[PDB]
Amino acid sequence: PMFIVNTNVPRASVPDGFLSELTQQLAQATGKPPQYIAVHVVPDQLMAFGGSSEPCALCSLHSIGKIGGAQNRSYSKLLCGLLAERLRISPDRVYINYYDMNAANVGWNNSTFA
Amino acid sequence: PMFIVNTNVPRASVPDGFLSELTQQLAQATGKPPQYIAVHVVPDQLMAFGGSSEPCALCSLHSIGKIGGAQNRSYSKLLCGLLAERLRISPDRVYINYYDMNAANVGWNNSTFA
Amino acid sequence: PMFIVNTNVPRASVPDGFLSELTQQLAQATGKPPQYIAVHVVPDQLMAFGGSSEPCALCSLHSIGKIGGAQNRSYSKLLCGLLAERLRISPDRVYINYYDMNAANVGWNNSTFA
Ligand SMILES: *C(=S)NCc1ccccc1
Ligand SMILES: *C(=S)NCc1ccccc1
Ligand SMILES: *C(=S)NCc1ccccc1
Repeated sequence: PMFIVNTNVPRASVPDGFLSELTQQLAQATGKPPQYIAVHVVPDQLMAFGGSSEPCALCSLHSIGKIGGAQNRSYSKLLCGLLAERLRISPDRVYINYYDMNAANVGWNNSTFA
Repeated sequence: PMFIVNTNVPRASVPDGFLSELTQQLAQATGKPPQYIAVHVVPDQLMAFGGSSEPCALCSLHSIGKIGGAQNRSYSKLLCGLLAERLRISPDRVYINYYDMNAANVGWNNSTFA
Repeated sequence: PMFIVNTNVPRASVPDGFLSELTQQLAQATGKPPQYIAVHVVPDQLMAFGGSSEPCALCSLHSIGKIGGAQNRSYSKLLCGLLAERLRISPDRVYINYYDMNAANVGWNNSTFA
């Protein structure tokens, strides 16, 4: 999996270790070794949620398979919890777009995963 | 809907009430309460359109349903309009990727909209 | 084609002419008129790949058709080579998401491409 967070929360409010924690928690959650996992956090965004400039986050999680009803509910609990715990972002001000990618549509190391 | 703008237009060139106007114009456009509308503007971007570095925008609109031929035509007229007027980007230098998301693939509030 | 690269490489390490080279090279590789090609580079990102903060990149390539098995392998080799040459990013620290967009779902010039 690769996971991207865009948030209006200031860089300084992103606690040390947060990328490793994302990397670790997603490894566990998806069942994939941590060497495959990309994580990307973008603070200080100019964004709004429901007209409010209170803290929020717009996210995406890409995965080849392992995408579905129950699984995505389980990810959302997990990631929202992390965003609430570490960045003080309320889960009802979080969106996470989930993408089930086909292996041939994901590039890596001069090729694709197909 | 959620709507993201990425652009090479300077930050000080984005009007103060732009997020709200995006929020409000989209809520009217899509019939969705504003409370659900997320907006996101990313200025000062290193980007080029047609080999050119004059102002441009790369955008996306994610929505659960409410995506398709006429609606997307209408959204583009609406959104290009706003980018034309407020950010003074020409419409033939704007891309807008539309995404019809399944409710099960959008995380919010420790679950999904499924 | 529109191509976006996010990377933890510092802005000063992005060489002069890189966007033009990407436009040019994407134009060559897709045969598509360069006037419609969009490129977008985002340096200094806070990101990790395999748990590591060594140079990496997360990218996307949107296109209306001309997305497929061999083509994507060809794009990956082209694009990873550029990122290796120009930004000194190892190709095994690069993800590229490929998207075959429907024309009805791509907004441009107050309309869509349908
Ligand atoms: C986890 S192993 N992610 C690999 C991946 C999947 C989909 C898109 C990009 C990267
Ligand atoms: C408008 S009600 N957008 C809600 C939404 C749709 C798709 C993805 C994130 C959020
Ligand atoms: C290359 S000609 N890209 C045009 C395009 C396709 C899909 C989405 C945005 C732009």
